[PDB]
Amino acid sequence: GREDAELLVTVRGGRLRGIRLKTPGGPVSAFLGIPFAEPPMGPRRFLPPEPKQPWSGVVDATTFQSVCYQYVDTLYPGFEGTEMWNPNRELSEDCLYLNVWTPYPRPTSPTPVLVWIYGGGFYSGASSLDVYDGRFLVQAERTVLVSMNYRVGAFGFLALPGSREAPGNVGLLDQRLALQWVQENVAAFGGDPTSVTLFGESAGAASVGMHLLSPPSRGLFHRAVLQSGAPNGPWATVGMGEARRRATQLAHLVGCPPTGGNDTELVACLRTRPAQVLVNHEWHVLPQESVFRFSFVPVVDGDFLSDTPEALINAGDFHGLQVLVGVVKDEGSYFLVYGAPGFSKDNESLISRAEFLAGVRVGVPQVSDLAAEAVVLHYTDWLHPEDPARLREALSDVVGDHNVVCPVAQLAGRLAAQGARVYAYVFEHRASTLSWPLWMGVPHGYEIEFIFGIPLDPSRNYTAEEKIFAQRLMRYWANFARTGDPNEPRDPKAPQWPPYTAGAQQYVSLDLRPLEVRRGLRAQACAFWNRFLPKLLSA
Amino acid sequence: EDAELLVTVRGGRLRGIRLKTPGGPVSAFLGIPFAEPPMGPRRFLPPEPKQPWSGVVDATTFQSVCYQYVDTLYPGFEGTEMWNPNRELSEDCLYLNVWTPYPRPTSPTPVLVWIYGGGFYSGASSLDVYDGRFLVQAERTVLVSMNYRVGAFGFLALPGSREAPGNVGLLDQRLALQWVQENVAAFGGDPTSVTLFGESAGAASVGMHLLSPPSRGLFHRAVLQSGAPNGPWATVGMGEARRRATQLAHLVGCPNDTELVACLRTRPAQVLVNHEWHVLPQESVFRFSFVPVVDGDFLSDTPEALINAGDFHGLQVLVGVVKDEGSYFLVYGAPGFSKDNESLISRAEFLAGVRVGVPQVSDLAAEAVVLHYTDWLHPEDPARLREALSDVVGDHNVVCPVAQLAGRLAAQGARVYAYVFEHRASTLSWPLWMGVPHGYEIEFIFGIPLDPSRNYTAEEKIFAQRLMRYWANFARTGDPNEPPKAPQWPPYTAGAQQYVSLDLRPLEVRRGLRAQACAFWNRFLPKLLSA
Ligand SMILES: *[C@@H]1O[C@H](CO[C@@H]2O[C@@H](C)[C@@H](O)[C@@H](O)[C@@H]2O)[C@@H](O[C@@H]2O[C@H](CO)[C@@H](O)[C@H](O)[C@H]2NC(C)=O)[C@H](O)[C@H]1NC(C)=O
Ligand SMILES: *[C@@H]1O[C@H](CO[C@@H]2O[C@@H](C)[C@@H](O)[C@@H](O)[C@@H]2O)[C@@H](O[C@@H]2O[C@H](CO)[C@@H](O)[C@H](O)[C@H]2NC(C)=O)[C@H](O)[C@H]1NC(C)=O
Ligand SMILES: NC(=O)c1cc[n+](COC[n+]2ccccc2/C=N/O)cc1
Ligand SMILES: NC(=O)c1cc[n+](COC[n+]2ccccc2/C=N/O)cc1
Ligand SMILES: *[C@@H]1O[C@H](CO)[C@@H](O)[C@H](O)[C@H]1NC(C)=O
Ligand SMILES: *[P@](C)(=O)O[C@H](C)C(C)(C)C
Ligand SMILES: *[P@](C)(=O)O[C@H](C)C(C)(C)C
Repeated sequence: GREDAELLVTVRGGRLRGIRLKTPGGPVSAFLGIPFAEPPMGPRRFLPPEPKQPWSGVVDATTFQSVCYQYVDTLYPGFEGTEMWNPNRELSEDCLYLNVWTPYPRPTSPTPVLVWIYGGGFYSGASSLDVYDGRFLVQAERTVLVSMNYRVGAFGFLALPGSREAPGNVGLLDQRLALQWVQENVAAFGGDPTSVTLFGESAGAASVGMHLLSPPSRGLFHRAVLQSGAPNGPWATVGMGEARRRATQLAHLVGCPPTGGNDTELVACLRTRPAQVLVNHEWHVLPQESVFRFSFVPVVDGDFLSDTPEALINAGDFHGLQVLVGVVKDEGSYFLVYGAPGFSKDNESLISRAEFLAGVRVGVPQVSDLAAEAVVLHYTDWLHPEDPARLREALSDVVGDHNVVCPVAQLAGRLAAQGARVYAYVFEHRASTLSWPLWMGVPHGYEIEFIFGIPLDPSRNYTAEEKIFAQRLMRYWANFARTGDPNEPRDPKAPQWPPYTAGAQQYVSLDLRPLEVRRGLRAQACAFWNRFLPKLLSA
Repeated sequence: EDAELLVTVRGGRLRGIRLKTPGGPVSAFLGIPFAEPPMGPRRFLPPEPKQPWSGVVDATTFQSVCYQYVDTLYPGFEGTEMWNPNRELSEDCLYLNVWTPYPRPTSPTPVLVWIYGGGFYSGASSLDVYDGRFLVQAERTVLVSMNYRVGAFGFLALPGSREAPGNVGLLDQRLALQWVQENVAAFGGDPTSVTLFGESAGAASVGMHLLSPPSRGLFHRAVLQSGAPNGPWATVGMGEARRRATQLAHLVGCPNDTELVACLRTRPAQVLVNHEWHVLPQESVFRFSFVPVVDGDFLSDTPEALINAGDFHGLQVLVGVVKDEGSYFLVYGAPGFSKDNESLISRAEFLAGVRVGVPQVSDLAAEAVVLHYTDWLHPEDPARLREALSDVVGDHNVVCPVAQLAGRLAAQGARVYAYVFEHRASTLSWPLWMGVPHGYEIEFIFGIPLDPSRNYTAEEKIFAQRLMRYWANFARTGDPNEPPKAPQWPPYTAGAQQYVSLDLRPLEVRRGLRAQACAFWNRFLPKLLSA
């Protein structure tokens, strides 16, 4: 024969050829590596994305395109638990491509669209990672799934505020441009541009929240899912002057200029540097040795973010909005092996009291001694001030509460109070295949594989109940995408997932057991982080 | 004539009185003068030793109560009147009391010295609840208690002035302790075995004698009940003492320290009492206008500083608290509280209550209190707020200062025994929501339940006897414990933090005197106020 028409689609820019993916449940059509911007190369480094200019002929969207230039983790080389996050395509600045999965055959009526935004501290990540494989969600729940690559590290987020040549936030604009692409083009794949649900994890979740808070993005989607991240986390944004300080120190460390001066001259010198040279020096600009702190991140400069995310969260009217938010059970453990004294994946990490107090300064960097003392007060058990196992769990809680749990809780409660229907979860199942040690519990990032249905992959060795569990979670996420309500339409018997409200603060546990409702996302701890500590930092 | 009731002490001769108890008689010598009356020109001055007398002093009845405010919040209510003066008020009040077995012991008997509480503004040794006859009969100790000057009369200070140097009420206690050293042997008491015990301001007083070298050679062991000398209420700085004494003068029509004290000395005692409470810098509970002053003399440094620097090897102390130290105080100022309803307060009242119960701190410090004591799963529940604010007041003022004293003394060489008193008296007239309130272990320590004319249960009498035995064991040996079989009371240490609960059940050993809450008060909040 000839050509597969289901695999042929015309978008505003030109024609595309896709590929038919086998899944355990049947075929899916995948359009992988669709260009959506001009390559941000050479003179276009650090600049906002330019829309992809139209093309003649057929573009093959048949495999994932390159990973945006980024650091590659070397802490445990060859270890599955870290390698799963590392680039699985070649690094290149030529990386602004998105992916579309759709049912085979293409839907007749408009189908709601899930749009994935990966995390990775804004310095890493890619849409090609095996655990963001969209084929299982699309087959199981008959949605359209979109994911995009966006620039990370200095390439996405180096900012010399006020400058035209490095305005900052261009990685967020990469995401915005892809969302505009979804609006203009998703119907051609059978998706509904009036039913678009963003969802992302860690920095992706923070990205999702920033699109909520930036009006030009807010009009591009209808619902949001924020997994283990929030735009108000202490790591997710930086002020203008500290952004400038980091950009300036980065340039200085790579010989630009031959410090400060003309912004045009400085960025021009930065543009002559090999991408890898920039990546090799990114961590050097951090004010102190820390965990959960990233050099180049969204900048609060009045443009993309008119105010800080907390301010915008407090001031916002969120009627008409449904949001699904949540955390894993042990948000903090993963980060401790990257700098906290006494921690390793390869032993029990039974730290001393002196190591705990040292880790508090690593986990809560750039706060006053008084503030550090307030942290030690809350997280020490004063009947057991020096018990190693309790100190290990307490430091894990410090990092997790500070960076994920309490930012998410503050977002959830404010949105609920101000007119949004919110649903909250804690993900509590520890995968049978997890390669991290037992003391880390359910670490940051390890709900994703279940949301995407990865246990359905024959090549993998999950249990049959984990496959049931994944199917349950895919159904929740897609129910929320379709209706703004994760609850399965007309099915009593099966326990209900209640909305999260600022008063009752109800959420559900996600594990192999049926839904269990509980109260308070670490309420006592998050009162310290969200109500008291900010007052101390003022005074 | 009963020769057992005739005693000669250094200043002359005394006639006592035989008292009855359900266990037999006791000899009592009540109203023994130990100082010259601190009247007229001697007001605000250190006490002077009583000059010798001829004849026989009548020592058969309690002497006058030192001038003091009389509580009026619930007139005629038993729970308040039991602390009010039960003899006439007079500045001529420096008398002490000796209770002794009958017949008087003929070999040296260990001595307990009782120092009453009352916020340094009130109290008397004549109160029914301090009646020494049951302890002396049951445990065969000599018991001494003294009256000391309270309020402005005892503690008004213009620091550096000699007309009103301050702390003279503490000097009243010291003089009585000197009197015990010189004269207790004439009653069968052993001056080499003197145990001080006291409650609230009396416990703070005990601790202060621990920390003042001239008092320290006058006793051997110490018992601190529901009080400590490092309590935020127990001492006052020089500048604030001078401000308070200066505002009292103005409030009573008086204008140089000499001319100021002179004018104060012309005023009827009741006039000073009437304005006493108005020199406090803000509306509060558990704060008292005229208290011991830190001025380098009696206390060479703050009690906190003195506690941290001290070598306490060879010291044994018994310390403890009641289950609900804060509840009693909430009806004297906390919005929404009353003994006559459930005191189910609002979140708003709770927050207002925090500034009453933790007065004179920054808003940030108050915020920190509100954070620690809010249940953020139930931020507005009235019952929890009532209990939380009682915890705030009780932890801040009693529990955590006592916990701090205990841990520092233990880690610096002392042998410490700690208790929580958890029995609610079947006769208690305060409401159920107050639990076991401040002060209501005393009647059990003094064996009042043994009084047949009172309405205690059979087990309550046995309980009182256990308590009297612990206390007198501690006085005799530095150790409240008895031969084994019975559950043992272990020493409190900074690490293990062990204490026993005292109730109708056998001793139960537990860990931590509100260690989580007391870390806040003892470790974090000082750092906050520094910044
Ligand atoms: C647990 O491991 C940490 C991390 O050390 C690494 O992993 C270990 C399994 C072992 O192979 C070490 O050699 C590795 O370097 C241990 O803390 C380190 O200790 C070494 C030497 O004592 C020191 O040079 C490092 O700086 C330490 N790392 C820190 C402080 O982050 C820790 O002692 C181990 N705990 C045990 C064995 O109980
Ligand atoms: C519980 O009582 C307090 C105390 O109020 C007094 O005692 C009561 C038993 C009753 O006799 C009241 O009339 C007395 O005023 C109540 O708090 C008072 O509330 C009134 C308003 O009615 C207010 O004007 C007073 O200022 C309040 N006093 C204080 C000290 O805050 C409280 O409302 C009662 N709780 C109830 C009724 O649930
Ligand atoms: N040399 C650098 O630019 C650099 C960049 C990022 N990090 C972050 O460290 C790794 N890490 C730290 C914490 C959690 C995950 C990971 C894995 N990233 O691939 C270190 C150095
Ligand atoms: N001399 C006075 O004017 C005066 C007024 C009030 N008080 C204290 O009475 C309140 N009170 C009485 C008994 C027990 C506790 C309390 C509260 N303390 O903060 C003492 C003196
Ligand atoms: C930087 O230098 C370029 C090169 O001539 C010039 O055009 C530009 O105006 C300069 N910018 C500033 C802010 O001085
Ligand atoms: P978040 C800090 O953006 O990223 C975590 C580490 C990851 C699992 C890589 C997405
Ligand atoms: P404390 C503050 O001295 O309390 C006294 C002893 C009482 C009258 C019992 C409240």
